[PDB]
Amino acid sequence: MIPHSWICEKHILWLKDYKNSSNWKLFKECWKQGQPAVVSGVHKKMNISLWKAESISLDFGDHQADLLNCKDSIISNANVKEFWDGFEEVSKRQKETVVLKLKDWPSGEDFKTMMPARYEDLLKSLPLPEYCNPEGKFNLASHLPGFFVRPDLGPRLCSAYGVVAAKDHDIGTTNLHIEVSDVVNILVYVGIAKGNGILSKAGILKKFEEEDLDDILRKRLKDSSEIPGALWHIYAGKDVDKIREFLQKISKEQGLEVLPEHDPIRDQSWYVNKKLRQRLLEEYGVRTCTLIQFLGDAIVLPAGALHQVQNFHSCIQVTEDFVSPEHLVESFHLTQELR
Ligand SMILES: [Cl-]
Ligand SMILES: [Mn+2]
Repeated sequence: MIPHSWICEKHILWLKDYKNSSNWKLFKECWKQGQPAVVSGVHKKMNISLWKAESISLDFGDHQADLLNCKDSIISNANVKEFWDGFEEVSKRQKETVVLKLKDWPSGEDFKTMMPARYEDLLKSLPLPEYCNPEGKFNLASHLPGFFVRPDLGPRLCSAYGVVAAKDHDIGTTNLHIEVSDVVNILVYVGIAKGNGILSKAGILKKFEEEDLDDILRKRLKDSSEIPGALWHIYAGKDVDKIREFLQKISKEQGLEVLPEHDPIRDQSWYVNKKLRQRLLEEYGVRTCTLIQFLGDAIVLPAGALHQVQNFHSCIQVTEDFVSPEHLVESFHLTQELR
């Protein structure tokens, strides 16, 4: 047997054993319906020390990059060194402190070449390797001619503060967006921030518990060996048009001026907060799947799926693109629309 459960009223397959070599056989049956999957325990496969903030900060801290304020998506005056200093030290953050993100750094070929050991560890550790590994039999990514695949097909590193210190749970560390290709998202480090009156690890666990959760998720949360990092909301790709209309309607309501051809999904300008998700369900019938991503959880999303993320703790995520047959058509079309 293949240990598994379902989360979110059958939308998401939870594969419970990263070591089970037949995971793909069950995944295949759920993927073909456009269901996401999450594989827990991948950090146990990884060289987890390579992915700690202290290690990534030391190895790559001298390179300059833009830091984003997640509240308004305005590039910050902070440098990479100031970003990493504030990763777990709230007092070293600039002011109410800001939620910073170091996005896609490094990414694509630079990831493979500048972090070769981490890239090697990633390849070794990718779950569902039949799909997710470049040499997997169902992965078309390295076989397709160039124009079928996005130009930025690569691994990505994403590091960001949690929103808890700012006490602003209207902030997304990743705004609502659509996935142009199949993708696996792995939480490889969770950092507990300290200072300036921030909620503690335990106060933050209670914050997670106050969310509307599936019973299966509440159980994981009681488990002291699991470290919850980030709150995810995931939407079925079939709901993309309704969500876009909902956001355009909210935009008009708040008097938020827009261009005529205004596409809030493409803009990636929204974090759909609790009150808004409730209105989205009531007014358009669109259901939210809620996931808490724990350290070592790999979330696997098909092309066309939408999601947003809200780090509670400081988090480092590594994502990897792949191209399954199942969603190639959708992926190609979304890829072309990206022009
Ligand atoms: Cl490396
Ligand atoms: Mn994404």
